[PDB]
Amino acid sequence: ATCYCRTGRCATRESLSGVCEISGRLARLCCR
Amino acid sequence: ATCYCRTGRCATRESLSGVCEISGRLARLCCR
Amino acid sequence: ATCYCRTGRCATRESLSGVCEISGRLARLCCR
Ligand SMILES: [Ca+2]
Ligand SMILES: [Cl-]
Ligand SMILES: [Cl-]
Ligand SMILES: [Cl-]
Ligand SMILES: [Cl-]
Ligand SMILES: [Cl-]
Ligand SMILES: [Cl-]
Repeated sequence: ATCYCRTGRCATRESLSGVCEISGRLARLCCR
Repeated sequence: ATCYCRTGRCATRESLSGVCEISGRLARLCCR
Repeated sequence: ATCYCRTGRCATRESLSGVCEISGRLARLCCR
């Protein structure tokens, strides 16, 4: 899948799909 | 629900209910 | 169980068994 670790809500074609971290802080994993 | 992100054990009327972070370190989510 | 919070893959006799943190960054929990 194509995924991004996001500061913001998942993009329209994406779904919240797990957990990642940005600088050690929990963040949305967004996948399409 | 009423929840707090705790350094300590959940208070008496609270239950461990998920995961949060305090300054980027995993911590207890306590809810009542 | 005997567990370690690892930067690397779990050792041969170990299995990935949960999540821990090293300096506030998610890491493998490896247990045997
Ligand atoms: Ca963290
Ligand atoms: Cl983002
Ligand atoms: Cl988690
Ligand atoms: Cl507790
Ligand atoms: Cl290690
Ligand atoms: Cl492994
Ligand atoms: Cl791996």
